[PDB]
Amino acid sequence: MKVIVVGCTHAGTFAVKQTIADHPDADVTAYEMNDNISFLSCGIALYLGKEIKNNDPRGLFYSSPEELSNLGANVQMRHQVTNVDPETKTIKVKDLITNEEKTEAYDKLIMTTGSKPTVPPIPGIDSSRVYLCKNYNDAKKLFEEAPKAKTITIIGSGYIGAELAEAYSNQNYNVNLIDGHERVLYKYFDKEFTDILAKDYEAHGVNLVLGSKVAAFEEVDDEIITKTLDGKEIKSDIAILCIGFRPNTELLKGKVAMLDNGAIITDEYMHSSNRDIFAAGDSAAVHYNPTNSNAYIPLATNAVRQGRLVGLNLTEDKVKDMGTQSSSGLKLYGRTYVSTGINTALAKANNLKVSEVIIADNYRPEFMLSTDEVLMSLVYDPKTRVILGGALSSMHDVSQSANVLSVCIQNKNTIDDLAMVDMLFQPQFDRPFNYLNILGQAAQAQADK
Amino acid sequence: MKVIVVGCTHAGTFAVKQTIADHPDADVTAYEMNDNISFLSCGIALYLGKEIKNNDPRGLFYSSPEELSNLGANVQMRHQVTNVDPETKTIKVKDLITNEEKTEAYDKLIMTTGSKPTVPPIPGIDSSRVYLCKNYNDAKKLFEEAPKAKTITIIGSGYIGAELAEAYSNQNYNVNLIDGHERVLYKYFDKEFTDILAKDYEAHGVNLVLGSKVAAFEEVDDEIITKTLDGKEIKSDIAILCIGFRPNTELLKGKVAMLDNGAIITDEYMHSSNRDIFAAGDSAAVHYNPTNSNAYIPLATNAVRQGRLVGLNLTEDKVKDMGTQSSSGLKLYGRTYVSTGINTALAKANNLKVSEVIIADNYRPEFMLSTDEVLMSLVYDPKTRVILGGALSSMHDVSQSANVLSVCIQNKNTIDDLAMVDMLFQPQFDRPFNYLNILGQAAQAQADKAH
Ligand SMILES: Cc1cc2nc3c(=O)[nH]c(=O)nc-3n(C[C@H](O)[C@H](O)[C@H](O)COP(=O)(O)OP(=O)(O)OC[C@H]3O[C@@H](n4cnc5c(N)ncnc54)[C@H](O)[C@@H]3O)c2cc1C
Ligand SMILES: Cc1cc2nc3c(=O)[nH]c(=O)nc-3n(C[C@H](O)[C@H](O)[C@H](O)COP(=O)(O)OP(=O)(O)OC[C@H]3O[C@@H](n4cnc5c(N)ncnc54)[C@H](O)[C@@H]3O)c2cc1C
Ligand SMILES: Nc1ncnc2c1ncn2[C@@H]1O[C@H](COP(=O)(O)OP(=O)(O)O)[C@@H](O)[C@H]1O
Ligand SMILES: Nc1ncnc2c1ncn2[C@@H]1O[C@H](COP(=O)(O)OP(=O)(O)O)[C@@H](O)[C@H]1O
Repeated sequence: MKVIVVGCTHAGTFAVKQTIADHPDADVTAYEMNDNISFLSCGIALYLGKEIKNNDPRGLFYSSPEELSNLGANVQMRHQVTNVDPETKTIKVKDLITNEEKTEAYDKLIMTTGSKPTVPPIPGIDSSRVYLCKNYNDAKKLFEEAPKAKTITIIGSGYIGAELAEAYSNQNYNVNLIDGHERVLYKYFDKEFTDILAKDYEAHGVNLVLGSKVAAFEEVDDEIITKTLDGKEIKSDIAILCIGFRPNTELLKGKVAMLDNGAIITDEYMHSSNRDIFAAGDSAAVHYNPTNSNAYIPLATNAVRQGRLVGLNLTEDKVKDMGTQSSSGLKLYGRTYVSTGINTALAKANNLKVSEVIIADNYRPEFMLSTDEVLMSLVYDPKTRVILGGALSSMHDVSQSANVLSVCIQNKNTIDDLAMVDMLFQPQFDRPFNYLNILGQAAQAQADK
Repeated sequence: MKVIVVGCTHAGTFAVKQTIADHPDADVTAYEMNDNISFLSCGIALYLGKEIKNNDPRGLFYSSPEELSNLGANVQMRHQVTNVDPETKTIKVKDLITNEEKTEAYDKLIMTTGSKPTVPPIPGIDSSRVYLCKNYNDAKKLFEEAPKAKTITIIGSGYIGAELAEAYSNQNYNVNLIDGHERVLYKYFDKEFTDILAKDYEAHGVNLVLGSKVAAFEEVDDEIITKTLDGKEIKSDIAILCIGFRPNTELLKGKVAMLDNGAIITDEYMHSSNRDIFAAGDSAAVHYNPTNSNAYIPLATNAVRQGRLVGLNLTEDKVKDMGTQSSSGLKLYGRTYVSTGINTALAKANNLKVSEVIIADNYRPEFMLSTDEVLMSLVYDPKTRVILGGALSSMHDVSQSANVLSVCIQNKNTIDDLAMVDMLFQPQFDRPFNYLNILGQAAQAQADKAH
């Protein structure tokens, strides 16, 4: 059977490998419009920060055309799919070097076209001093342009802009970080967490320009100035846009069911509204467990799992999607910040009524020769007491705790469950009750009044 | 109503505090045979290893007679409960300073009498150069007296013995570690984990004397010679016995339902077979989730949980025990070793049929400036694919991953759930799939091939 995979980074690479693994009757073709596949975008900030082995971006690839071709896939780089017609099971594809366009049939189509960076329709985006940050070629451009810059402006303080700002400030660039929200990582963490980060930014010489969106760029002399709606004008050698992503799904607009942003809605086996077209990764919606609904959560975690499920379910509905909790994290200036599920910002934006407790405790006993404060939040349903989300931050790497809370959320466990569930004690690791147990107990006490 | 707590370390302290917080009409008396309460025995190896603040063991106490008295408890230290008579609801109590005995009534009795050290009738075990290691007074004695020794022998390589060998090996004593098993931590971790620990012991000068039990001790001059069955004679200045514990439960032998070893069987609200006598901690059996049955898992985690449940359930059946998974861990020479649930050694002892996979992966990508291998095992039920246990070890602190597996066991999650459940990705922490996901995927691959 003929299987065509459109796009080959995280989701497409996994879909190809799992398909070939489980269906030796599959003749697979991958179309990718870039001149590369299988590049780890999630390593870009460490690469630009000069914090990967030998500063060598070859180590950020987890596959290659030769590897996939030896599995037996027909890998066609610099090829752009320009049409999909679900009713006839055909696509049109353009060779980008020769401009030659061909229509071809498929038995199954896998839409792993991901997302593109959001580029706001404002003056100056065409400047050679404005940089995107999504893919290998973007990364290479930034890494090569670094020696010619001493001042960088980063627009957008989501996960990517937060990491870049840290990465450039640790190399003694002058850094400006600009966002329309009044806090960094506004949608991602409570104020008690982002206040800590802001303090660290200012201690490392980062100029935080918060509360007004960028309205324009203007290239003048060997610099660009970034201009906010409220009148500020910020000069740098270069500027980097980090204001999010949108599903790359124009090919299927009006043809399969989608969220308002274009994310392809799928059943539990990764089929779109058309049975022979699968979607996975940043092209697709996820089943979000905390609100039992479809959501857009463009993370590599979802790309690899969705890609895997496409391969598993290619011919048969064999393995249901477990859904996801938006588990994510970062480490900035040595401090870990992790979260899973819902937070109070996202609850307010969606008119959900939730409860939350915020507590701080040393992760292990004070009699130890060292310990560190862990700041913790737990978000739960006031009526069912089911856990809906949580977040932790410490100088100690508490990241694996977000995975504990993710499993709680997956099983719809309550604050009462978390309060008492067995967790190991040894003073090198924790107090007799683990800090997650203590968090649950604090939520219980709040709920009981 | 009159509440009597017998024994006051982990379980008894939690029981007293929770009881008083939830039951203003409880009139609590606490009897403790020792001259101290509320000491953290789980801190002794760090104290003895000079790895706590100011090497001050007062920092290991989580309560005090003054604190419990201010809450309204009548704290009676150096008092031993010598009899419990359910038929009259009375106990007998000896004052250990004066030898006087008095009888009193109870409405509720809370048996938090814990465990006592196993001491077999091995000849010479009585010697003044043989030390126990259970409580504050044992620890204080070792802290005072070990510096006089050049060579320390540790008998028993379970959790305590292993910790003590590490602690003393880092202060440049000669250390012998003796055990009847062929591997350190035999009961607790697979060989793949314990081979690593053994070489670390050896590289820090610890002499491992494995495979033969101690048969006799002999005191000669100012030394003690420990003699194994196989003919080895191990000379040292002192010996420390770390060969386990048993329930301290003679007061109720023949009076309430127990396991063969004396552990008091309770219902989900911590009642013994006698409605007005509760049990919590090392005196009690746990509800062990992996086998869905009663077991003896003497850990602080169970003591604090069971003590809390006694206080919550003192007058009304309010909160059910969720049971436990035997989650435990050590950090030895900077390496984390953690476990939850069943292991293959334990299954093989109880005739349980399980499957297990063991894999090793770097915890985070190889392009990072550094990463560390994490060695991992997962035990699961071949018929239901349900997770029954797991273990991890790494130079990176992967301890909280054992708690992820604990929560999976709690919920009877399968290897297939573990393979795909959402866990975060950032290259500072892990690969796109977390090492635990990778573990579940390995278990899936094994289970699928074997049919
Ligand atoms: C800088 C950065 C840091 C990130 N950090 C993290 C992190 O730490 N953890 C985490 O979990 N996630 C992180 N993310 C998100 C994560 O990288 C994405 O969710 C993931 O890359 C999505 O993978 P994908 O395969 O769905 O899509 P994409 O990576 O978007 O790849 C889609 C591919 O499809 C190709 N394509 C598109 N249209 C066509 C067409 N018409 N014809 C042919 N080919 C086409 C594109 O060229 C591209 O190669 C980060 C993202 C970025 C940009
Ligand atoms: C050295 C060591 C290290 C350990 N490490 C860990 C670890 O890292 N993590 C973990 O989870 N667990 C660990 N444990 C186990 C943990 O300490 C025990 O599970 C816990 O102490 C048991 O608490 P308890 O209150 O049940 O009993 P116990 O601490 O044994 O206390 C019972 C009390 O009852 C008193 N008593 C007994 N009989 C009478 C009587 N008749 N009258 C009056 N008083 C009486 C005793 O004097 C004692 O004070 C360790 C144990 C030791 C000894
Ligand atoms: N025009 C703009 N000027 C400044 N900030 C903007 C602008 N447009 C969007 N943003 C900000 O960019 C961020 C969007 O990034 P986000 O998608 O949430 O994270 P990430 O890009 O790392 O996935 C938000 O904090 C938002 O306020
Ligand atoms: N006579 C003996 N000689 C040497 N080792 C012994 C002897 N008796 C018991 N042991 C060992 O003592 C160890 C006790 O450890 P265990 O009870 O399982 O953990 P813990 O440190 O909590 O006490 C066991 O490995 C057992 O082999």
